[PDB]
Amino acid sequence: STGSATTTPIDSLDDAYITPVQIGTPAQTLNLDFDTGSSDLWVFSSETTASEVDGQTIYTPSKSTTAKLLSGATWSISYGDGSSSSGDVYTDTVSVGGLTVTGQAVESAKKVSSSFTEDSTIDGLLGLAFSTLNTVSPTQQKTFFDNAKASLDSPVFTADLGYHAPGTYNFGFIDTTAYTGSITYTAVSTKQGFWEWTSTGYAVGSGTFKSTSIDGIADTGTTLLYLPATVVSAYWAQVSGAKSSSSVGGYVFPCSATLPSFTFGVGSARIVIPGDYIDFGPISTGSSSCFGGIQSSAGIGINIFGDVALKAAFVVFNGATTPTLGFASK
Ligand SMILES: Cc1cc(C)c(/C=N/NC(=O)[C@@H](N)Cc2c[nH]c3ccccc23)c(C)c1
Repeated sequence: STGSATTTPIDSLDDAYITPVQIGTPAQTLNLDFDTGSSDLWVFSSETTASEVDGQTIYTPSKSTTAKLLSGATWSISYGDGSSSSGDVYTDTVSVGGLTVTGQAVESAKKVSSSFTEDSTIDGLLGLAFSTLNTVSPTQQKTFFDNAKASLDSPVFTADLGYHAPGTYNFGFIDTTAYTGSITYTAVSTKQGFWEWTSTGYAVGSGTFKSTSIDGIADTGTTLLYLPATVVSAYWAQVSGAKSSSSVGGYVFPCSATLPSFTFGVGSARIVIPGDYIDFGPISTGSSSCFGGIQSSAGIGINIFGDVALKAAFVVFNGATTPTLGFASK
């Protein structure tokens, strides 16, 4: 089997991408944020604290003839940004782009943090990291991909995120028309439950490439590119007037700037992020200070190749017995 679904930016800055997912019978379509940095499929629901719902579409398990309470199961997730959500668990039929999993754990939110409440366009998250991170207790549950994997034509999914445009998540096949040149594959460590890999270095604009190992995670659920402070300082030093602002919470730059590109290494290959991808616009409405799309990972504890990096590539998440990651230009 295979599945193919379009993923759409939630706003004009590509702050996140949402993908329609069918849950239950008859189908209830919710727009979920596919998150390769976590392993829970959780949704706004008829159980979510009313004051914490602000415009989201909700899953109502009582209206689904295939929903079953997973008795005694609860879940609770704390994301590294400080966001959180928790609740109880149903199993139900879940389909993405024509690919159907029966008996998928659907984690129904009773509580969500304010960040989720404020994101009216995000109806929940669909985790695509390794199932070892799933938070369901006392019986850990499998991700949608892990449940689908044996049935898929090939045990893979791909992320093809657009810059200021829709893109595609495919399951079970590699669309050879979706990228240019060849796909370069690189090793993955699953020791922390993430799609963790090591970039071979970086360049800023037309500058020379610096060969240096940068360990980090491929995370479709994170907006920006978070890298070591040394690398990030080298990037912003090429933008007149750029500075790190503790009051704003990262690097800002004059909105009048033309940003340089940023290149990252994948083995001997190179992925170029155009300068425009690194512009996140005014820090507040009408400001001439703009927020940067490359930020320091210092204090996060891990480097994060978020959407700013991933949207510059066609990315293969290879879930074979020994997982690997592939990157191609597009
Ligand atoms: C200090 C710091 C700052 C950020 C932005 C992150 C990213 N975290 N990103 C994630 O955890 C995502 N994989 C999922 C996620 C967290 N909060 C969200 C809000 C909306 C949509 C997705 C997420 C971290 C780990 C630490």
